[PDB]
Amino acid sequence: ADVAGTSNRDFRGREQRLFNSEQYNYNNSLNGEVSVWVYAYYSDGSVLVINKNSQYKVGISETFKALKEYREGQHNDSYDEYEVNQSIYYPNGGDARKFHSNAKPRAIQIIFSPSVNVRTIKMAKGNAVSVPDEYLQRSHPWEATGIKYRKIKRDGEIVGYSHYFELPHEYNSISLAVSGVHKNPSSYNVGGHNVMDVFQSCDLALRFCNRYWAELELVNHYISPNAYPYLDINNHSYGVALSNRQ
Amino acid sequence: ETFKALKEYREGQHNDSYDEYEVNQSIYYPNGGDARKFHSNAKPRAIQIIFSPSVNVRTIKM
Amino acid sequence: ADVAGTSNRDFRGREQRLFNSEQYNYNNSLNGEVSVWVYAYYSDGSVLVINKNSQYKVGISETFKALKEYREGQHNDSYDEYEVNQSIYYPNGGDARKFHSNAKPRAIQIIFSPSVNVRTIKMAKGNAVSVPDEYLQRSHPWEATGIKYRKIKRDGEIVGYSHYFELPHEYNSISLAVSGVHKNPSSYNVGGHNVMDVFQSCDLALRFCNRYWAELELVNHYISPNAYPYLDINNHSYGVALSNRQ
Amino acid sequence: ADVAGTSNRDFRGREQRLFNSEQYNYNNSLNGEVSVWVYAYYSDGSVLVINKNSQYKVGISETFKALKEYREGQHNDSYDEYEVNQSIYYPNGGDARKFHSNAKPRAIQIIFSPSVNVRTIKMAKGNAVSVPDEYLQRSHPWEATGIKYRKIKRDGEIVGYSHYFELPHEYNSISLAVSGVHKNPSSYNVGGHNVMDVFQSCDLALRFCNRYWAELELVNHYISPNAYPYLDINNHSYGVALSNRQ
Ligand SMILES: Nc1ncnc2c1ncn2[C@@H]1O[C@H](COP(=O)(O)OP(=O)(O)OP(=O)(O)O)[C@@H](O)[C@H]1O
Ligand SMILES: Nc1ncnc2c1ncn2[C@@H]1O[C@H](COP(=O)(O)OP(=O)(O)OP(=O)(O)O)[C@@H](O)[C@H]1O
Ligand SMILES: Nc1ncnc2c1ncn2[C@@H]1O[C@H](COP(=O)(O)OP(=O)(O)OP(=O)(O)O)[C@@H](O)[C@H]1O
Ligand SMILES: Nc1ccn([C@@H]2O[C@H](COP(=O)(O)OP(=O)(O)OP(=O)(O)O)[C@@H](O)[C@H]2O)c(=O)n1
Ligand SMILES: Nc1ccn([C@@H]2O[C@H](COP(=O)(O)OP(=O)(O)OP(=O)(O)O)[C@@H](O)[C@H]2O)c(=O)n1
Ligand SMILES: Nc1ccn([C@@H]2O[C@H](COP(=O)(O)OP(=O)(O)OP(=O)(O)O)[C@@H](O)[C@H]2O)c(=O)n1
Ligand SMILES: Nc1ccn([C@@H]2O[C@H](COP(=O)(O)OP(=O)(O)OP(=O)(O)O)[C@@H](O)[C@H]2O)c(=O)n1
Ligand SMILES: [Cl-]
Ligand SMILES: [Cl-]
Ligand SMILES: [Cl-]
Ligand SMILES: [Mg+2]
Ligand SMILES: [Mg+2]
Ligand SMILES: [Mg+2]
Ligand SMILES: [Mg+2]
Ligand SMILES: [Mg+2]
Ligand SMILES: [Mg+2]
Ligand SMILES: [Mg+2]
Ligand SMILES: [Mg+2]
Repeated sequence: ADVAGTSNRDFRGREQRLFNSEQYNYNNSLNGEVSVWVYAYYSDGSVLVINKNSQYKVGISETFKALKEYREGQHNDSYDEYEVNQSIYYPNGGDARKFHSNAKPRAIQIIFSPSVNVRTIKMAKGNAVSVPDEYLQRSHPWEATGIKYRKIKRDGEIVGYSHYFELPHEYNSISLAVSGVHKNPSSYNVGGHNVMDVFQSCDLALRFCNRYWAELELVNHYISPNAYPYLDINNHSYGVALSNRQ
Repeated sequence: ETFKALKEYREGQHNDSYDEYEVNQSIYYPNGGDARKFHSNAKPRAIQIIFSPSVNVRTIKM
Repeated sequence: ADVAGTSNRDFRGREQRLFNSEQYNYNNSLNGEVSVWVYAYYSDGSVLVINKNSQYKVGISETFKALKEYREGQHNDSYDEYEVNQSIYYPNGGDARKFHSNAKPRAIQIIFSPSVNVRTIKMAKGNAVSVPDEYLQRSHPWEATGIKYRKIKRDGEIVGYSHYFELPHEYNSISLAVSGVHKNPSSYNVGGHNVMDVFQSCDLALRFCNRYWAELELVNHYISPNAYPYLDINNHSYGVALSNRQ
Repeated sequence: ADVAGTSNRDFRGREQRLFNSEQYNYNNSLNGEVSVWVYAYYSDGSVLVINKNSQYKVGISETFKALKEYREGQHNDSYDEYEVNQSIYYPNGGDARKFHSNAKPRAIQIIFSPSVNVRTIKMAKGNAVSVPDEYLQRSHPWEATGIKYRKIKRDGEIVGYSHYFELPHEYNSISLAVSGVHKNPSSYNVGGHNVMDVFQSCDLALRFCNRYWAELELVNHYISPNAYPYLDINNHSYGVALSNRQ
């Protein structure tokens, strides 16, 4: 046979490049996943991740309470934290024994897979009682924030999209939903002849949630093993470039 | 359902709740937790999915 | 001196082979140990080991309750498990809040040292109230199960003997005793002139019991450090061949 | 065929009588069990049973502490009961918060199977520090109390033997061992050529222990299901007559 790495008959090399290219393009076909992650960062360095993976479109919706840190199998000041929530929902409405709950998120990062169409991203960032914009009567139910998403890049390929916002102020008390639609450059509407498949996709979407102890542990044990995209506090991008690559 | 939500939960009894968080860390990534057991007895041993006779079987997806 | 590994005057080599041969043969003399182990395997992957080491003869006897998993320093559903035992002892005799206790053994492995005579092995595998065969009136107090023991082998030498039985069914609820006699190819009865020494051996026998978390941990921290024989779930034999070996 | 119950060719009837006769006689052969039970009765009506079943000979030996009531999975005044034991072991040696522990047995019943030879029964009823008769120097290590055993009888057959003694006085604080030898009307000594089998029987003996809540529950769920002999507080005998019976 020909010698490796010297000719156009390195079929092991051609198959490796096609296997990676096929994964990148399959993910972008309408048979592929679109995924979203919400990372809620806590002052003790831990991070809650919520991920949803589904075909056609995907989203996550959480209450203010559900985004608060919860330490499985440890104490969580559970009664005082009910009194915190009462004061968050209406000023001076509770009798908590703390000024700031350390279970409140300090920041949110939203990440989408590179199979999303960024112009379809929508976010409902509500106040603590789940109203998008002060009163329901004047609220548009979402904002289209795609322009704010940064490209997470590795070896020049877009491996995902990130929108990150800090919640550093005492009044940064939110509920949150976010949604994106899978790329569809064709003129076949996936909600036309395929409408009931999109309805089944709402049932088939897989969810994951877990609290990791540190961004390092998230990087090492959650992002990297699964070939997910990420952007850490130091603005370093993580992910795997696949199109036309070995 | 998530992997966690399918695990056994005994309402009103002990559930090894802290050790079971450490189990989940090791399930999510090998050697990622510090649990005090090799196999959680809260893991399902089997799943049965049943549909009513009004389903069309050719539309089932998992 | 002669060069190592080239002549009949490698006395360091001859002494190493005699030191190993002397250990194998000492164990088989009447001055040597005979040992037995009962491994009770639990569904959480942990394993209770009971070992007895004694001269002349050796055995272990445990109740149904004593073979159930007990996690030192953790919760054990201790009250519900009393109600489980009542229902095991007589159908519908307890008020437990579970159908199957995960503290019941899923399997037993009995291992003897290679100094046992296999034709002397006896086992009393009782029901949960410690009756060998349904009712005491028709029970022979043991079965001689030596024919079932497999040879655990390493480098062609018998390093021990194994009888393994699963308890996979809900009705597999046992009490257990097992006994073997040390090899004695001579016509000197150890219970003749030496009878009171055999009585002292009943007091001198050393016992060990402990629950390990996994078969891996048993292999690494219990079987291997002590040069004990074992057979794991994959039918791999562990032990150290010594007769005529360096 | 002949009609049932009218001729000497009712072979189903002859086989039923032989099956029962064979059980009674097998139990009395040297291949059969000999069994002993110690029942310790508590003031709350519960009963601890300890049973041992073995070939050739059988016994039970317990400390004063081990005979005290223990409620699995409930509170047992465990610290105060250590202080009780100190005062039982030497007058005024503890600092308990009670005059009489309700965990002390109020009575003991010893029962042997009908395969025991009553003239071989021995009992060591010690004081609370495990001395048979005041000081070790003047103690014979047992008393042969066979003459005191009553025959438990059903349909005129001896189904077992009972010795019962109350412990109603505050000074009735005991340790206890008891032992009997299986019948052997032959001149073959089971400790002669068969000595090492008797040594293995010491390992093969099966033990059971459990606390039942009431004599009724003992009768219904422990004695009767297993065809064991018993004598209740009302002097009623329980057991199954088998010799020459259908
Ligand atoms: N020294 C170089 N000269 C020319 N091209 C390079 C060099 N190093 C890498 N490249 C190529 O340039 C393209 C961009 O890769 P690069 O590593 O700059 O992007 P990235 O990893 O997305 O961003 P960065 O490395 O800046 O965080 C890829 O095709 C890569 O193979
Ligand atoms: N390739 C070989 N040819 C001939 N003899 C060998 C070879 N490999 C090992 N032996 C010898 O064969 C005997 C059996 O050793 P072997 O390793 O087969 O037994 P084991 O470890 O009991 O069983 P196994 O290895 O099959 O689990 C020993 O004397 C060993 O030194
Ligand atoms: N009315 C009777 N007349 C003659 N023999 C009888 C009668 N009733 C029972 N028997 C027989 O008498 C023998 C003794 O049985 P019996 O029921 O008196 O003994 P038990 O049950 O040991 O004692 P008890 O019934 O007094 O507690 C048995 O052979 C039995 O079949
Ligand atoms: N505003 C607050 C906070 C706490 N407590 C009291 O202090 C006890 C413990 O507080 P809790 O907030 O429940 O914390 P932990 O028990 O430490 O944590 P968890 O309940 O999460 O296990 C409570 O039962 C409640 O009596 C209270 O009165 N008022
Ligand atoms: N890997 C594990 C498991 C348990 N524990 C400790 O042991 C205590 C009890 O364990 P937990 O798993 O919480 O079990 P339970 O309290 O018995 O059950 P639950 O919490 O479900 O009521 C915990 O508080 C924690 O201190 C631990 O350090 N590490
Ligand atoms: N059939 C059962 C099981 C448990 N419980 C009750 O629930 C409490 C806790 O159950 P237990 O079985 O003792 O379990 P743990 O306390 O979790 O474990 P351990 O006692 O082994 O520390 C008990 O005190 C008893 O009140 C009960 O009524 N009935
Ligand atoms: N002479 C006694 C008896 C009890 N106590 C104290 O009271 C507490 C409870 O008593 P204990 O005898 O341990 O009873 P329980 O806790 O009710 O039962 P258990 O320990 O059997 O669960 C103990 O921790 C010990 O502080 C004591 O000082 N002196
Ligand atoms: Cl497509
Ligand atoms: Cl010898
Ligand atoms: Cl016989
Ligand atoms: Mg806990
Ligand atoms: Mg609390
Ligand atoms: Mg780069
Ligand atoms: Mg080999
Ligand atoms: Mg002799
Ligand atoms: Mg308890
Ligand atoms: Mg206590
Ligand atoms: Mg009668």
